[PDB]
Amino acid sequence: VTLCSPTEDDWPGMFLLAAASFTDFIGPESATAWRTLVPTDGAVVVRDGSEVVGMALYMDLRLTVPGEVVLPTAGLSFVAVAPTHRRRGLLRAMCAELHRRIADSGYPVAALHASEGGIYGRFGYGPATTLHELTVDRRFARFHADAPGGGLGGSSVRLVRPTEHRGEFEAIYERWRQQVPGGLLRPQVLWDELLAEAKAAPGGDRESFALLHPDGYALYRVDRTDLKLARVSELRAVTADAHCALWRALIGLDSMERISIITHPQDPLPHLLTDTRLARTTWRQDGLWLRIMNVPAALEARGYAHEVGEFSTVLEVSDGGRFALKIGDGRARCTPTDAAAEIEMDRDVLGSLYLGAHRASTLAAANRLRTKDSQLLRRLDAAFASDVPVQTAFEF
Amino acid sequence: VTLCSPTEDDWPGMFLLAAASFTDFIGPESATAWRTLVPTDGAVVVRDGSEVVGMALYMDLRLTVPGEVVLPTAGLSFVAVAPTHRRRGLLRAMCAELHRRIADSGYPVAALHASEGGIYGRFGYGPATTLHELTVDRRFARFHADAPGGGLGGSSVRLVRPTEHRGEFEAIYERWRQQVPGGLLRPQVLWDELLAEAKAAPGGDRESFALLHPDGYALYRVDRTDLKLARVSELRAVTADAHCALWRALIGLDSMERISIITHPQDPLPHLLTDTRLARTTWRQDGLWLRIMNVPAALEARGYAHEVGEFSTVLEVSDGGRFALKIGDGRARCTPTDAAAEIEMDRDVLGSLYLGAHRASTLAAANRLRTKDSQLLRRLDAAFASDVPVQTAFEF
Amino acid sequence: VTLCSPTEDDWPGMFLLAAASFTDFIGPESATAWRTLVPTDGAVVVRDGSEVVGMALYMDLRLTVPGEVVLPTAGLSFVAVAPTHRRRGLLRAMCAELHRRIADSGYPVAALHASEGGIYGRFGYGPATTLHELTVDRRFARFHADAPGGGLGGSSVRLVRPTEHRGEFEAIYERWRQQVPGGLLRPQVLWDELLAEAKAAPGGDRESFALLHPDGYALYRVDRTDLKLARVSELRAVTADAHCALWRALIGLDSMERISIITHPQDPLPHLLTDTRLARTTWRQDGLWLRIMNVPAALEARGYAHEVGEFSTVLEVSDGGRFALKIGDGRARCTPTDAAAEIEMDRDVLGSLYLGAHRASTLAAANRLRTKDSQLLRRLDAAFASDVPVQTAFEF
Amino acid sequence: VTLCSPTEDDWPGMFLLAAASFTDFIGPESATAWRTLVPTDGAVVVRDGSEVVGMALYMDLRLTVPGEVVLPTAGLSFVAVAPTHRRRGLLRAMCAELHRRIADSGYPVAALHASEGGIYGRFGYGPATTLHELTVDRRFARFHADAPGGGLGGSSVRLVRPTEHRGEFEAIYERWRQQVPGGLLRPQVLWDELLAEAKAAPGGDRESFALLHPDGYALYRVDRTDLKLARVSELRAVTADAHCALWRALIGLDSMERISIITHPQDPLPHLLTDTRLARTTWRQDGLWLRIMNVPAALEARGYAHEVGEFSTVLEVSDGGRFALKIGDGRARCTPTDAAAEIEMDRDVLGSLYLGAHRASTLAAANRLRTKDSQLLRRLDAAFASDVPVQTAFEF
Ligand SMILES: CN1CCC[C@H](CSc2nc(N)c3c4c(sc3n2)CCCC4)C1
Ligand SMILES: CN1CCC[C@H](CSc2nc(N)c3c4c(sc3n2)CCCC4)C1
Ligand SMILES: CN1CCC[C@H](CSc2nc(N)c3c4c(sc3n2)CCCC4)C1
Ligand SMILES: CN1CCC[C@H](CSc2nc(N)c3c4c(sc3n2)CCCC4)C1
Ligand SMILES: [Cl-]
Ligand SMILES: [Cl-]
Ligand SMILES: [Cl-]
Ligand SMILES: [Cl-]
Ligand SMILES: [Cl-]
Ligand SMILES: [Cl-]
Ligand SMILES: [Cl-]
Ligand SMILES: [Cl-]
Ligand SMILES: [Cl-]
Ligand SMILES: [Cl-]
Ligand SMILES: [Cl-]
Ligand SMILES: [Cl-]
Ligand code: NA
Ligand code: NA
Ligand code: NA
Ligand code: NA
Ligand code: NA
Ligand code: NA
Ligand code: NA
Ligand code: NA
Repeated sequence: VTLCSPTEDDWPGMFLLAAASFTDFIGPESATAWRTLVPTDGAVVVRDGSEVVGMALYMDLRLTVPGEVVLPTAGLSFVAVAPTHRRRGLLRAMCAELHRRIADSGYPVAALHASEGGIYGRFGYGPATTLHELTVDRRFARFHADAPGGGLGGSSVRLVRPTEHRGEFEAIYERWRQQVPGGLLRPQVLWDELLAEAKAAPGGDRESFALLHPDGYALYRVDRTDLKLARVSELRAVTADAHCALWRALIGLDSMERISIITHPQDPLPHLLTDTRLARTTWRQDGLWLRIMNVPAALEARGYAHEVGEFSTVLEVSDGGRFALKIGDGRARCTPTDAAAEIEMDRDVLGSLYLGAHRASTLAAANRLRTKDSQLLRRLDAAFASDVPVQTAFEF
Repeated sequence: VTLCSPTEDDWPGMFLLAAASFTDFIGPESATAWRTLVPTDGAVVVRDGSEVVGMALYMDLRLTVPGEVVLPTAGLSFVAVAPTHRRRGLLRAMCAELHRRIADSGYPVAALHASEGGIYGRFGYGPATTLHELTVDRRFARFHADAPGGGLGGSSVRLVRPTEHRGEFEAIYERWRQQVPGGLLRPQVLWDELLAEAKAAPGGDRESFALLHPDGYALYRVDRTDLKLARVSELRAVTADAHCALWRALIGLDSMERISIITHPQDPLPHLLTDTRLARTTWRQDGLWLRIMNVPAALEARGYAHEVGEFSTVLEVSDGGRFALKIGDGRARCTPTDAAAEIEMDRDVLGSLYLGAHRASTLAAANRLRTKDSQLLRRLDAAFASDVPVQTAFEF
Repeated sequence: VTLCSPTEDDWPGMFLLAAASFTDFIGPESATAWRTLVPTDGAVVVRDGSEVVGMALYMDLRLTVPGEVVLPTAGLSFVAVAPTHRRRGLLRAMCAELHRRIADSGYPVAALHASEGGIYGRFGYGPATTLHELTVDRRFARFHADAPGGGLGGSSVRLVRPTEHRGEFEAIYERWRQQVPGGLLRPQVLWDELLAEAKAAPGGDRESFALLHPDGYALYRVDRTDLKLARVSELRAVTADAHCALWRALIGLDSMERISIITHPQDPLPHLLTDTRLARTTWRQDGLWLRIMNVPAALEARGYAHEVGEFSTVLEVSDGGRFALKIGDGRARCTPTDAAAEIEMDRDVLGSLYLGAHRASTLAAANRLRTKDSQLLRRLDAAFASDVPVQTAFEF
Repeated sequence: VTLCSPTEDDWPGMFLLAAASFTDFIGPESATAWRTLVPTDGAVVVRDGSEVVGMALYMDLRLTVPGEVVLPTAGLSFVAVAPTHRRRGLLRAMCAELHRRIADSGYPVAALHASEGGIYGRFGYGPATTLHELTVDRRFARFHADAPGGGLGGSSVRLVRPTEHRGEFEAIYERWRQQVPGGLLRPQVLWDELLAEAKAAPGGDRESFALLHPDGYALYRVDRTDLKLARVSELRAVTADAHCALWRALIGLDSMERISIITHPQDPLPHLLTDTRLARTTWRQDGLWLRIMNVPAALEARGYAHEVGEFSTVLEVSDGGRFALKIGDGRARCTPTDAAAEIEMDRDVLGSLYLGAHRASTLAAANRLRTKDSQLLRRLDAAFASDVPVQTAFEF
């Protein structure tokens, strides 16, 4: 049992562990596309002593944070321990080695999507975005008098085949990901994968259709088994007009009873209808998780709310440094100090605060965040809050 | 078909319409207790066409709003139109008469709980609190190292019979309702009703138990049919210590698989556990609805966030006045003006903003709230935000 | 094992067998009310091995048949064989003795409701009415422009407590039962039972309400467990106006999702709506079963369609006689003959034809009814058809 | 937005709208077969803006009506409005243009299958056949002593592969469709489609088998998911012997618990068993809808019951003409008049009466059909009644 960067000969063993570990594993030809996002020395394997019994890697990603700032991000992925080798500390050893490499490579943050909620807190990852499933009973749905795009003249939305309008989807997504906290650059290979996944599979998913607006798109398909349910796989809108117009078209799917979408807690959709209750929250879960690799680099890189006045404090991250934190005019300066801490938190808590999805006050009430000053708590809440609601780009 | 204040002789007819309209109607002896909260001229009936075919009333309530300010509130209730008299405008006529009386009596706000989400927007009511059902699979639940009250020594929480500790529940609730936006004064007659509802009914609900802390209580009962589900009917905690201690006791119900509670979106419970995902959001719905009766009185009465700097704007409420709104040092001044509006919204939208449960930005994105200045939007968001999370007291 | 008319001392043993045999058995005090409808020598018991191991009886009923003719009817009821004494021919021996007594007493017909569909055919009983469950999704229900009672002015329907309007229900039912094939006289004791069953039971059924029109009523209650389902236990309307007005009131139960009723296949309700499909048939089953005791007496007693011209044929009932049947001007003459049969059928088939619920052609296609003349088949179809649709009065 | 006959270049756009509108859309190569039934100028499209946002067409069909008369029928089909273009009156404009063309082409009737029950009434279509799902628990099913084909000697029914006996199915169907009201000519291309749909699809439907009698056939397959359910897709029998023999074979599927079939309300199957209740009605819905294009042509073309004596009346169809209607010796004469109307009905009601599936009395009780003479109602009921039960051929 030793820990190594895999050679080309290790990858068949890694795909076998992948197929046994991940139910949503497409296969090796699809795995080739994703592999292009793994940098040299981005992967570790554990061999027994010989077959692959553990693996983990990161992908080179670009993450948008508040203030429309784009950070180089290490996307932790393809993490698996063989069922034959549980409770040997293989995950701890693989995560320690990858974090060393990620830190040394100069990534200010790492990110992942968690298969379970109890694993990644102890490695410094905090849940940073919230997935919100809305199910609309579209048979009762009437748009409010106030909702945009409810007048005479033609529709701005077109029903199209996804594959024939790739360029338009790419361009709209690129605009979206740059202006929204949680946005990820989507490289060409992941557009290849998305559009291949949009065709009908024999005994699998039904054909996907697209609703296309100049400033937004929705990809949807009828559910495999519930033929009265339309599942929106992806809706990206750059303007309120685009968002409302796309939902007018979706509510116009007269053969469906229900439209479902995985969106974010601040989706304005319920407020577009005369009955806000028709847009039902059916499911809620942690989305992207963040580990702040470099506390001062991360805190200085993002923008803060201009509304809160200039303030100074001392932040201690448990086994992650103590800093003089000065926040004013929407910017932070974060410098080493040995002055007494006014705020303490584990590294995972800072990750959860970083994109504005969780309030310092809420984490303080659970004692995940310690201070004796409630004024400082209000100030942190307001400063770290995101003006543009935090959203989730795509799973990896 | 005429509209009148009911006489004592009308009430049997009103209880018949009540029994046919409300599945949760206990009966006349329980209705006597609630009736003590209805002021003289608090009720309207429509006679045919002669029997009661329509009724509506308000109760005298006290509602806590941000800044720990307590407002006299008209609680709209017992609203019903006979199934024989639908689509005759009876609801519109009853609501118009009660709103006249509520306004003339000097109530700054009216409030209600909506049986459907599509009815009350057009009468100026906006959803102002959010109900959030959490279901905890307590078999997997482990408290985080950071969570309070996880050391040696005795437990501060006692398992007690509700009826023998009425005084302690009342005193804890009174502290709670005064410091939390959405808090309602609970009069003696509603404590009588709550504790009568806590005993086992033959062929009905199981016996209720209480977990009692000096600074909090939880009332719970095992579900009628799912004998592995404990339903928390009410948990009120004045400190984080009390909240955590009560949840340690609830997770200690070793014969249950699941604990369910109707709480609020900022409940810190998920952050008390090593796996935040174990506290699942199973249900989400509008709680209390507010109609702002007097815009300047309501806006001047509540506290605003001290963090946002002094700012001035002009707010138009659709058919509800135009005001010069100046917000600074956590207070608002709201005076008549004919100056050009910078913000427009229907009266229901203001109700939805008033306790801090909805962001101006979110309502703006649905065009329920119109402005050409995005800086003003950020300022409204921050100013109307509530430092203490908004919660829902009790249904009426 | 001997077969006897029960003495007063046998009835406790009969109530024990009743409680073990019938899940819907209320108890002895309710059984006293029903017993008043059992004539002297109306009951047989089998003693062992001495306790009651078998019982059967008939009640004196009045059944309306086509032409508004009311026949004395023996209502077979309370039929049970102990689980300890199956397959000893106890049912055959009890039915043979009761049929002897019913025939000798001068009843032209016997009737029953079958606990199973496979038992009573061999004793000469044929299913004669069809139960049809309609479930209306009332949220989508809009009345057609053509539907009666959709104008200005007051409602003719009142929401009332059943017990306070007994006289009106009785009078409407009496009019209904006299003009509808399948109608049964409902004696005072069964009105006592119906109205006692209309009150809420602790851990049982919810309170019943009534919708009252001068020419119709509906009794309904919210379902025990599905609180969005209203169950109409009984709707009796003497005019189309009354039927439509009552359904307008039922569709006005705005707190319900669904209204269910057990009605008949020709219920006009689907045709009152713009979408006939909203009135869904969820359940269909045989209602009343008839045994024709005296073929000539039964055939001469009912009215026939005036539209079909005079015709003569020879009908053989298997081990029930051969008759010259002459049908003209809506009357039949049925006299003994030894002339060759043109129509043959078992006695159960004649029961199924008698109230017009089944077509001779349909039974002929199953070979339950034999003839070599298809013209005679068309003539029988038309003659036995009922102008007023056959309905089911109440179970016994 | 203009309305045109599509060119060959429009059809890819029509197949895209088809795939997005119809979940049961096979694809373009199958669509080629159906297209052969669309006459020149049989199709309209709406272009925006230019893509297809609306389409509708009719197919040239042959419909059997009472008296074994075969009418040229316009089969309305492929009707779809893009979800982006709802509530622009596109359906009304397309239906108006197609009805103009259908009327001018000399079709006496149009027909369709309705995706929803609330759409087509306002365009003059009435539901004219009733689909009846029977589910038989075949484990309890015993054939009555009277049922045909229950003796010694060989079986007349063979278990065969559908594709190897196409000629026999075609010949039996051709006999069936000519003698049954609701029968449709099935062209070669739809036999091609039916038999391609009878083979097993990877991840789809299981292999179909056929039971073949000289005078009938049943096509059945085991359900995708419920492996104890056999679904009869089609049973056509020309004689009672064939119908019973096929059901003896179906009840002989000893590895199944349940047999389901979509049949008609007069299916004699329940009467073939000792327990009629085993043949359960699980589902009921409108089948074929008719619009009478030419009232006198349609009314004169069908046969009427010979049993009812000659009678004369005046029928007004709302905005469809007033006619002197004389019915005698199974024929109608229908001539223009300005004499006072004795019967009034919308055009959709006449469609519902035309094949005998609905009684004039039932529609009169809903006030869809107005007269002051109840004798005339009885006469219409009897005259329009169908001697051979109305059935549904195949969906389009
Ligand atoms: C499991 N996980 C759950 C959430 C969804 C997610 C989408 S599919 C996917 N995702 C990947 N990150 C990869 C990688 C492959 S192959 C593949 N496939 C080889 C080397 C690089 C990583 C799949
Ligand atoms: C329906 N509604 C749903 C939500 C829960 C709620 C609790 S029970 C209740 N509530 C009332 N407001 C009243 C009143 C009665 S009696 C009663 N009962 C007579 C006069 C005053 C109003 C019940
Ligand atoms: C079972 N059977 C199913 C269908 C419904 C039906 C209604 S309840 C009922 N019905 C009766 N016929 C009786 C009799 C009693 S007691 C009673 N109870 C004693 C002597 C006379 C007969 C009950
Ligand atoms: C939707 N609808 C529901 C009920 C069943 C029905 C059977 S499949 C079908 N049916 C058609 N009428 C057609 C047509 C095509 S393709 C096709 N396919 C192109 C031009 C002519 C019309 C399908
Ligand atoms: Cl990005
Ligand atoms: Cl580990
Ligand atoms: Cl809106
Ligand atoms: Cl308060
Ligand atoms: Cl109203
Ligand atoms: Cl914690
Ligand atoms: Cl009677
Ligand atoms: Cl027996
Ligand atoms: Cl109608
Ligand atoms: Cl035909
Ligand atoms: Cl339209
Ligand atoms: Cl038979
Ligand atoms: Na965050
Ligand atoms: Na999200
Ligand atoms: Na609020
Ligand atoms: Na709440
Ligand atoms: Na009958
Ligand atoms: Na019936
Ligand atoms: Na018909
Ligand atoms: Na049919």
